[PDB]
Amino acid sequence: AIAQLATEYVFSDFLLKEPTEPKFKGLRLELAVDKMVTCIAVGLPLLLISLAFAQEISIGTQISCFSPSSFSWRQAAFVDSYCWAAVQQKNSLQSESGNLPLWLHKFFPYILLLFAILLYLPPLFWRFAAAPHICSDLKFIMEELDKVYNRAIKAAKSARDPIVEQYLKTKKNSNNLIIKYISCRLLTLIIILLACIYLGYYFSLSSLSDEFVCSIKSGILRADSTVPDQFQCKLIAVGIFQLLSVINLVVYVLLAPVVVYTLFVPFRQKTDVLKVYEILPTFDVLHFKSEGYNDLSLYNLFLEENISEVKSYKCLKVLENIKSSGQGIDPMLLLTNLGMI
Amino acid sequence: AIAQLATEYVFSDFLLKEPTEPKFKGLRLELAVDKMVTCIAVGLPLLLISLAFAQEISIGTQISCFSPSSFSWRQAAFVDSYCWAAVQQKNSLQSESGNLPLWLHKFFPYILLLFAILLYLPPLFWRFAAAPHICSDLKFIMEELDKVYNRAIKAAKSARDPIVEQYLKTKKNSNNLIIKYISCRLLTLIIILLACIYLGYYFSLSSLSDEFVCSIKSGILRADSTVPDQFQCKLIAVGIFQLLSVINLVVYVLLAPVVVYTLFVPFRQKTDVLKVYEILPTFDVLHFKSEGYNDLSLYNLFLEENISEVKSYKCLKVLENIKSSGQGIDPMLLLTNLGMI
Amino acid sequence: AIAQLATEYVFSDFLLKEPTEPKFKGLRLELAVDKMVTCIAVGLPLLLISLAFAQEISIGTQISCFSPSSFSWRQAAFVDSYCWAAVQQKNSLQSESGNLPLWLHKFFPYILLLFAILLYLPPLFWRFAAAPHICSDLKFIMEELDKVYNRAIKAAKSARDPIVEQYLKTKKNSNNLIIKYISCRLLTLIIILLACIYLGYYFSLSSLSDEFVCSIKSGILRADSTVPDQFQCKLIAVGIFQLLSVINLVVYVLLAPVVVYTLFVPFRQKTDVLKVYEILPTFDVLHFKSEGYNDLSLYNLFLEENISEVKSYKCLKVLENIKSSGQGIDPMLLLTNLGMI
Amino acid sequence: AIAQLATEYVFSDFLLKEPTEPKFKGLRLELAVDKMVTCIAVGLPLLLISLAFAQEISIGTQISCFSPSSFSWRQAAFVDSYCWAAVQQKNSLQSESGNLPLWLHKFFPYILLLFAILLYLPPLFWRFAAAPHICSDLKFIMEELDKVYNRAIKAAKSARDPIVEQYLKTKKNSNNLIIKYISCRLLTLIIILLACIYLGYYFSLSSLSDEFVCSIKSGILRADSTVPDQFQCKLIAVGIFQLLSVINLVVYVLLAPVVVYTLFVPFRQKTDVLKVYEILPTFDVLHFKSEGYNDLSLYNLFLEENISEVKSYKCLKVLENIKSSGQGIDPMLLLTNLGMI
Ligand SMILES: CC(C)CCC[C@@H](C)[C@H]1CC[C@H]2[C@@H]3CC=C4C[C@@H](O)CC[C@]4(C)[C@H]3CC[C@]12C
Ligand SMILES: CC(C)CCC[C@@H](C)[C@H]1CC[C@H]2[C@@H]3CC=C4C[C@@H](O)CC[C@]4(C)[C@H]3CC[C@]12C
Ligand SMILES: CC(C)CCC[C@@H](C)[C@H]1CC[C@H]2[C@@H]3CC=C4C[C@@H](O)CC[C@]4(C)[C@H]3CC[C@]12C
Ligand SMILES: CC(C)CCC[C@@H](C)[C@H]1CC[C@H]2[C@@H]3CC=C4C[C@@H](O)CC[C@]4(C)[C@H]3CC[C@]12C
Ligand SMILES: CC(C)CCC[C@@H](C)[C@H]1CC[C@H]2[C@@H]3CC=C4C[C@@H](O)CC[C@]4(C)[C@H]3CC[C@]12C
Repeated sequence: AIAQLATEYVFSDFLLKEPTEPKFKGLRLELAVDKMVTCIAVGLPLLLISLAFAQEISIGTQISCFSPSSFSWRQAAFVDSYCWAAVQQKNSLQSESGNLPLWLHKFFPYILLLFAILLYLPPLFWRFAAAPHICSDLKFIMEELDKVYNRAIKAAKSARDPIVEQYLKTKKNSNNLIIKYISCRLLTLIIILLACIYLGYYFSLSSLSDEFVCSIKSGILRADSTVPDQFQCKLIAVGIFQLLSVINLVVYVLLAPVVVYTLFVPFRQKTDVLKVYEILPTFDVLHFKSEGYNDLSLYNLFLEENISEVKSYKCLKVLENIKSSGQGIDPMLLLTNLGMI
Repeated sequence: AIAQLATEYVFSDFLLKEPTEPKFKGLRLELAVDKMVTCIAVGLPLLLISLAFAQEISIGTQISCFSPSSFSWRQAAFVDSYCWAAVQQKNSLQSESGNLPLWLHKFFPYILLLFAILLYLPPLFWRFAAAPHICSDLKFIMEELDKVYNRAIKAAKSARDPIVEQYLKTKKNSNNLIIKYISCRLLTLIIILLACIYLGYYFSLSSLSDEFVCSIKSGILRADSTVPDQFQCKLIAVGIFQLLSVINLVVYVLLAPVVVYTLFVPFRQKTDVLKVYEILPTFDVLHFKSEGYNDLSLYNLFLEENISEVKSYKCLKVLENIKSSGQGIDPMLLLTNLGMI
Repeated sequence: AIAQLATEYVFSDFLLKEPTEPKFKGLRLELAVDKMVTCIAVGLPLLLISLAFAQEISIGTQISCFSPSSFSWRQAAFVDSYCWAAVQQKNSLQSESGNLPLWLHKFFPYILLLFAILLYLPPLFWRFAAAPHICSDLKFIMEELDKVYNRAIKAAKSARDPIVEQYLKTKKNSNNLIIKYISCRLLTLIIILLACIYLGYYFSLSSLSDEFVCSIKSGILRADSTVPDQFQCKLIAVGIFQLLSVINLVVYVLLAPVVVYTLFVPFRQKTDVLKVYEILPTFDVLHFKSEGYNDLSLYNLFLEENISEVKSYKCLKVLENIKSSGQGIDPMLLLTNLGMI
Repeated sequence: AIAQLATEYVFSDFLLKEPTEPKFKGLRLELAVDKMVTCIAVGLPLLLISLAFAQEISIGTQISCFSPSSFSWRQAAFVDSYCWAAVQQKNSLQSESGNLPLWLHKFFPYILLLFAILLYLPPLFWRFAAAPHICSDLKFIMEELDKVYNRAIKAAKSARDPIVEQYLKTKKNSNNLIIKYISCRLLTLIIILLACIYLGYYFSLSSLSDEFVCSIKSGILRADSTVPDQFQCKLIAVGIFQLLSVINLVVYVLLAPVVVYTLFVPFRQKTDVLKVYEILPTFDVLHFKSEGYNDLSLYNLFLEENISEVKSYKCLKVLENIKSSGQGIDPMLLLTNLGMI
């Protein structure tokens, strides 16, 4: 049913499943925009494949060939099957457009699924090659961040009564994690552009290329005179393929700019979460995180992403907002907060 | 079966699934009226698509073409398939109404599903872009609210024996959350109006536009004299489409006023929950929450929504009701309550 | 299978599913008679729809038209499909009863499902609009009730060795909850009466209205002389529809008095649970709950319903029964009970 | 459906299921590259088998034989069935290419599944023969490693206020675990090369080898003159087999170099995790793990793999990175860490 495909591929959490493992519990490891780009770019061709053969659009078989009236039911079935298998053998069939459109019309579902798989590959390589490293580092950085905030509030309360920073400075040096990231993004962009080219070509087909003339006259049927010289076959469901092909092309050409934008990782590093903790006195008062094609920018993005899960950040952010209001003071209201755990 | 679709799409919690995650446990993040508007506007076209092809309304195929009696079974099948695929190729078919109604009759399920997806998009953007921010803020505000009530009752009991307010004042300034909200609501309204226009057009079709004349005379069949010049084809299940189209149009034109009403976020801010805590002496005695196209109004709505889950509010509300009765006193009965946790 | 439908729709807890949420755990929020009225009034048309197309009653298609013997298999299929789609187009078909019975015979399942949905709507509005308010209030009232009993037994034991009442007095004033309740009940009664009228009309159809004469002579077939002027079509499964229609009408006309009886909410307030606690000295010795079209009567009904879950009520009730026996004394046996938790 | 196969065989965790047992919880026991090599090499032929008979590529039966028009429906069915069963009996059928291509065309799915099973066997032998030994040893080594780090930090803190090494030296001697490992890898490589040879042969078939002449003239039909001497049969879905055969060959010839690379187990031992603990004073300052076709190299690889799960390693690694930054000192920041458990 058309509605079941809808549920399964848009309304269900298809490819939105969190890692079924206690190792990554609430850690994202994939920027939300990357997750949605992958979800669209991969699930859309699958949904389109499923729609192209929905029982309420499909009339029946994919090919029909109009045998003579003298032919029995089984002879007509033979003609259909032979011509279907003969879209490959170029000698038997004669079409105005050529054989390549016939190939493309027969194997449209396979090509769309191939594009889905190729678009799924780079996210897989990211999830299996570079995800655990950043998961461990980000989790450790968040724990140390919490410890730093605890030290600051403990010092403030005691007055009333930077290992993580250096690790960040270290990550500022290496660029393994960023070349991996932009390589997956670049491959996604390349595959999306190749898919756009292919779909634009396919939609541009003559729309009469689904009609080809086929001849079952190889072998001993060559001498058979009860068999006409050639049959008029038509590939049903090519119009559906071309309509779905233009839909896919529209979505992919809208999606490509998003991938290109993600390609600029430093530009996206904005709304510095580190600034909030920099407001705290104990932590060094510097952003110390921007302006480079280095793993530090990646870690900044992933910190902005997974930073909402730590309650210490939440408290410090609301304190910074009150500072924007500018009514009280940071240490007094922080001691009033009482949000250590 | 018709009853299975009924269960699945009205009696099951379809699109009423709470977030399967410990991050949002009992926090709504979507106003009930918005949830029901989305549920209707999205599930209704899906239920209608499923009904239009229920096995007890569907007679069989979607098209039938009345080949000559001389035609064999397979030749008639060829005619049906060719004309079905030929509702796209405008040269072959000749209809009194035109080709656009034929296109619309073939692809009615796809268009309804497209409307379902487009109506599902704005709630998705809300759930993924702006939901976590408000979830964290609302949860923190409720925790701080409980702490304020605990301080008030502790002071009262001790006599017997405003960080959250400033955060609210801060939210009164920014308008990111409200422009996001009214943008999703406005897109929902725009898509619903476009869908109403389309369905009103479709239901207005001639009801004889499902009869078209089709001609399988391209290619080598042009010289074929055993093939009549043209066939009388009829698109079955167009009457069902038009009946379901008017049902959908009725529901959507009833739904549009609800969306417009939700568009006025300040007007909906009523029955101030903040007033109850304002009755408490320790908290500032002011509503300090109304009258603006600012994130404060949104937070007021979401507070009214998720406010029942905190037991402290429940106790203070029953105390306010007793005040409406006006028998005892607030602090004495509050100390009698003993509802700290 | 007929037995699977039986299990699913009578023997399973269909629409008897308790709220899958920790917010309402054991709280009913719907009077048992209302639950059964909704279950019947909604599930019966669905079960009837499923039965009308059970594989052991259905002979095959829904319509058959008796084409001439000269017609091929596919021409006969065209005739069936055309006439099926032509029960809408009034110009083609000529029936003795009219076109409205033909419409009604084709769309009987849809009309029954429409009635099921309309009857499901008022319980949905109750469950989503007014259920949480009463859930919170009733739960709080029960907790306070338990606290009052604990205070009474503690005072009695100490001798050996009314916030909830005022909240009840407050609820005696407002009438929002009761107008909502009687509005849902009144809409259920109105829809049930409209459904009874429709089913009584439908069962009164001529029983020969399923035979109509149909003519496939529009378009180019008008000039076709191999096509007879008109065909004798018959809508199979109309007798089944009418039999199931009278079954549904019988059940609904038996159900309407039950809805009317529920409409008198004060009359149903009986066997005062408050009287038991009134027997206790510490609580005020008054029922203080009856005789009004006010939310207090609703709360009385829901208290009588959800009152069995509190063990304190159970103990006090057995003490009251012993008082009916009149052997010992209330405080002594209450202290002997030892049922604080 | 083509999309269901996609989900099941690429997007689901097919053969990525962690051991459903509390014995191995988070221990990998299979290097990630080996896991992906097995997953590809085994799941690809299964996905290809499922695709070759997808309902949207399959026209119908696998063979059709073009009986005379005089033949009834059942006689034609007999011809199809006889020739299908007669691709084995070499006497009846006469083909230009020979009988071996006919055998190969009939049993292509079975051969692909045979390759899948043979490629699944070596990982099974590894999982059942040698996995528990290394699981127990690695887990014990990690526990002892943690104890060594705890002793070092305890000594450092006390100043402020090698059983696992010898087991490693012992493992440096035996070579049972490494000959088992390279034997499974070598069998995987051998089977992959044999499969590549077979698929390259199969794709090189004449593409007209699917047309064979078949004769139902054994037994009493020999004297039957109503039966023609021979029939023209065609094996449909051979073009699909050859296309999928070249896809499989491409993937396997890309996969073989990966297996060969895994075959060099010492070369892969890189980024010594032991070096980090060697930086600690209490542990012996030596890698003492490299350069041999001995079980020590295997244990090094598996240690690098399962080493992220121990938090002690994480702390020591970030300390080593800070040493790379060279700001503070190892013992002071280690005592500051406070990551014993
Ligand atoms: C990502 C964006 C740029 C994609 C836009 C679609 C492009 C790639 C499409 C749309 C129209 C297409 C062209 C239409 C017709 C022809 C003529 C043919 O003999 C060769 C291919 C060629 C030249 C196509 C190449 C691809 C094409 C240019
Ligand atoms: C949301 C509300 C306003 C929707 C009401 C339905 C409207 C949009 C429908 C109902 C009748 C429809 C009209 C019926 C007939 C025609 C004539 C045709 O040649 C052009 C379209 C046009 C002019 C339609 C436009 C859309 C229409 C006006
Ligand atoms: C979803 C949105 C786009 C729907 C908008 C309404 C669509 C479905 C309908 C409503 C009225 C329709 C128009 C009515 C009449 C004509 C004149 C004709 O000579 C060309 C098509 C054209 C111009 C139609 C195009 C499609 C149209 C605009
Ligand atoms: C709830 C109770 C009262 C329902 C009882 C069934 C009633 C509503 C049924 C039973 C018989 C029915 C009548 C039978 C025949 C006709 C004649 C027709 O030309 C108009 C409708 C009319 C007049 C029907 C109206 C509805 C009807 C009166
Ligand atoms: C792993 C790599 C090397 C695989 C490459 C494919 C190889 C094995 C394939 C491709 C072409 C194939 C050849 C094509 C044609 C013939 C002629 C035939 O009479 C005997 C087999 C023989 C000689 C095939 C042997 C296998 C072959 C050489």
